[PDB]
Amino acid sequence: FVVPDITTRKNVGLSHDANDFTLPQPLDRYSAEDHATWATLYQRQCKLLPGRACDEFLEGLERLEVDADRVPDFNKLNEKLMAATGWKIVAVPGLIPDDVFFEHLANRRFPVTWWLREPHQLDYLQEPDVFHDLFGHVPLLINPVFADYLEAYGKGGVKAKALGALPMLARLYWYTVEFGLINTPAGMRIYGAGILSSKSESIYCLDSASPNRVGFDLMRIMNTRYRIDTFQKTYFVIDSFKQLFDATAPDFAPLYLQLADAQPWGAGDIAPDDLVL
Ligand SMILES: N[C@@H](Cc1ccccc1)C(=O)O
Ligand SMILES: [Co+2]
Ligand SMILES: [Co+2]
Repeated sequence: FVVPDITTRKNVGLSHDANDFTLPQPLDRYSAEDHATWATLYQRQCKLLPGRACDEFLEGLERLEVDADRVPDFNKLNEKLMAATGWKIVAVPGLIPDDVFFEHLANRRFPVTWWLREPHQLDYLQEPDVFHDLFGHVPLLINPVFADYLEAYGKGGVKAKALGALPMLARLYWYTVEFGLINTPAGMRIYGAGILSSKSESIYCLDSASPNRVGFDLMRIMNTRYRIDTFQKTYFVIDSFKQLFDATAPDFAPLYLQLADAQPWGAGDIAPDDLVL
């Protein structure tokens, strides 16, 4: 009744560092099928995302020379990424402990799951994979304000861990880095990686009247649950990456303590103070 999960299967014969969870990218393990899956996913998103993704995202794909036709060589991408904002990507086996993830970000390393979904999982994979982590997350690292936000978020891990507040930080990450929307004069656009790599959440999040699109509010967000197994019911909207960086700059310690005994909002709740857009 129990079978090895995709993370376990993909990593057989491989190792990882016991402290930081990294390994050299195993290039020999990508089959022709992997490159074809990558090319299909990349083509699909590049057709769907113009006028949906924020323009910075599309520019990042191009400036970083993210390969269209094969899984990218992480070292090669790093040459461009390092020159831009002093970040690099590191390969990891899949999901890693929160404190290790934060320590990477604090040091301007972005952890990327090395392996790719199988063609049968083309439409959707639950686990992060190299398409979601690299295509979805990495292009916005060219934006210096976004990159500074990620670094600051990483640095925030130490205080959060010490206060038992990692789930509150996780909610902020989920509702920004993973599933954030950004308002523009041309209309709302997408910056969250979990939407940018998705087959159809990119359509729903902008085109459907169903989800609630709520103005960013730090306390609301850190008090809001999310689910990992369907489309989001609430998206939070920033006005700029600068607004995001500034709103998250103050001391979170009093915010964590006030939220500690609070009843969190459900993934589909509208709070009394929400700016609903
Ligand atoms: N300002 C937060 C750190 C942080 C920065 C950016 C994003 C998330 C958290 C703190 O006091 O710990
Ligand atoms: Co292990
Ligand atoms: Co992600």
